Amino acid sequence: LKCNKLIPLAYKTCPAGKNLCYKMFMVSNKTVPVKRGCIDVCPKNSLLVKYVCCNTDRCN
Repeated sequence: LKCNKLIPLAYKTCPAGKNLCYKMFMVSNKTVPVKRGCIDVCPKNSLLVKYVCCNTDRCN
């Protein structure tokens, strides 16, 4: 699993145990992401913070 970082020009290879790419958004997914990386489990959507996860190289 390669995941895109904040500028998706760049990517990192996920460490063992983390098989999701995520995008993190403030308030809305209709905005612009504020963080991009690897995670093990998509976090639940909070009232100010939102995530969309996928499981494919650079899908994020």
